[PDB]
Amino acid sequence: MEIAATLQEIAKTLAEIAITLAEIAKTLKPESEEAKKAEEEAEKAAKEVEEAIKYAKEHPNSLEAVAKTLQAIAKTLATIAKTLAYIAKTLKPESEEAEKAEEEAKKAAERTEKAIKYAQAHPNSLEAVAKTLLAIAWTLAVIAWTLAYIAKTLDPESEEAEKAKKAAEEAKKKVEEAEKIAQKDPESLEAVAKTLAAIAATLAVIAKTLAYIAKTLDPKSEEAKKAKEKAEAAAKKAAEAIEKAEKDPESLEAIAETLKAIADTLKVIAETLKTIAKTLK
Repeated sequence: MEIAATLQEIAKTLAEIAITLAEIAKTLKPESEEAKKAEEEAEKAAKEVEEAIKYAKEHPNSLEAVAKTLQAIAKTLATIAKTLAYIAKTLKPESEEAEKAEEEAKKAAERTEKAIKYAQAHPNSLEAVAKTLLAIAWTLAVIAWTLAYIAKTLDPESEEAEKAKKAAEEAKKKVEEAEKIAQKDPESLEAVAKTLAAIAATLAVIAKTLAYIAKTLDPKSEEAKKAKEKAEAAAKKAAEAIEKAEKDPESLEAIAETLKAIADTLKVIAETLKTIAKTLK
């Protein structure tokens, strides 16, 4: 269908997400240098997203356009994970899980830095695409784990908090299986489809966890209540695409449908995050 165009939409939504998350950090800690750095890095990521989108529009349907957009997506997710771990550290400064989130986000950024290095040395290679996609998947797994920790911190007595933790662990297992498949044959579409499937499953967990957080932060907000059904519909859409991707892992149609589900889930996440950003003000 429209692989390259859908990646441009994914990159744009992630840039908006990074900016909103930096606004939340500044709302929680107005005088902190970390929230200042979060805003500066989110702006830098948005600039690289803009540059990649303009480059791809001029080189339609090319491996280079795909690689450059995936690199912007990976860098944007790296700063999201770092800023989110800082937020988790703000809620419970002396908690060991907060220190673990910061360490996990740092390691995800190093993996992202190494994948981009390889991709820049092999811009005409599918191995570069699969490597960058795996860095994206691992960073999303860190985000999902950190977000489930935040959810548990707001209401440790809640069954939904443990459901988010278990869901994040299952998405991590999907990333681990994708990394195994890609390592065995990184120049096949199988590696791309299975890694995209893990990404879609992880974003589905994130969207449902984020909708729970919005509702917990503002039980009387009608916008926050609506995020549950919206995240569930996006999660069902991802589940459909994942089933196609594991049925025909070398299908271009399966790859396209999975990218569409990723883009749609990110739109729900971005909307939900905006509701949270207003709640905290």
